[PDB]
Amino acid sequence: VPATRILLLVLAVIIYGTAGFHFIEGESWTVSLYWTFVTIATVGYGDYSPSTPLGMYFTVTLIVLGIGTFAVAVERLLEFLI
Amino acid sequence: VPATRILLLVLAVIIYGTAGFHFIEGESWTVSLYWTFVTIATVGYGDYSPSTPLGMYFTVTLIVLGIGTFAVAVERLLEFLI
Amino acid sequence: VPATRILLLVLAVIIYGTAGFHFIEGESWTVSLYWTFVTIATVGYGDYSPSTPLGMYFTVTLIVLGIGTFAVAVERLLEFLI
Amino acid sequence: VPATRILLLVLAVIIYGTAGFHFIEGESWTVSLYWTFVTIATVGYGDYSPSTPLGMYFTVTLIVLGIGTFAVAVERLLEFLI
Ligand SMILES: [K+]
Ligand SMILES: [K+]
Ligand SMILES: [K+]
Ligand SMILES: [K+]
Ligand SMILES: [K+]
Repeated sequence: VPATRILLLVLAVIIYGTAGFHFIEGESWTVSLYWTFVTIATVGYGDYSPSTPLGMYFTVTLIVLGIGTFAVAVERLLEFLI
Repeated sequence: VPATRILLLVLAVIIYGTAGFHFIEGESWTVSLYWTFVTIATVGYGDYSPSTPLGMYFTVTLIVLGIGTFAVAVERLLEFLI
Repeated sequence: VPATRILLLVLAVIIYGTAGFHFIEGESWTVSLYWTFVTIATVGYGDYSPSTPLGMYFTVTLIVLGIGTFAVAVERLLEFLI
Repeated sequence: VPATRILLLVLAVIIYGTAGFHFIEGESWTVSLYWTFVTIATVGYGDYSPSTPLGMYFTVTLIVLGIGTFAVAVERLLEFLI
């Protein structure tokens, strides 16, 4: 896949994760964006995490859709910076 | 390996992790499924984790059997969605 | 890329992460260095994490710039030790 | 590298991580073994983590030496089980 397409795909993931955490778990937009990156990068500090059943299901969907997308995007970003 | 076989393998991992956490650590089925994905994806928030010696041993077995299986499944899922 | 260049790149990442956490979140130099490795390796214990909006933004930048760099450096280190 | 050699290398990593956490941070042998796997797999729940400067330095060394070794071992284990 072209690198710019990979960019759009991870941006879509980030929008999905951020809006979902904000509306389901009720955290601020900024916290939700931070949490989304921390989650799809697999860092997972746990300072924020879902505490409702819907949030838990949503987080599983973000894990399945986002970890692989993020991994490819960072590998591509490596090529253009190195 | 065919992608559908990889699917069955990660599903078996998920059943194993979920039933094990539920019965050993006594968390609900839903929490246990959430914890299983959080663990095999290596996100590891730590909002849930084993607090008994048997749970710790079991979690090591899930880590060894499940992280690699999950990694392959997400890579394959990437091919069919992209 | 030559392995020594990869070394310099991860060292630059480590300096960036350490100085940034120290000045933005006000933790000690030693804690900040520890946190930087824990973050770019994706271990993410969460014993330390940013609690300010600027720290959260900075941590996202470190995640994007550092996880891929660290992954390549450990793979290269594997070749020279094995 | 032959798969059996990779096995010995990760076993050496596990001994190093376990004995080090036990003696530096004073946790039990069993907790220390659990923590070692949780760390080199990059799960990093944070239910256990070093709280002394020496423990933090040691944990960085385990992160650098162990994450790559564990990754190769799980990939090899995947071949013999699948
Ligand atoms: K991780
Ligand atoms: K954590
Ligand atoms: K983690
Ligand atoms: K974590
Ligand atoms: K990889």
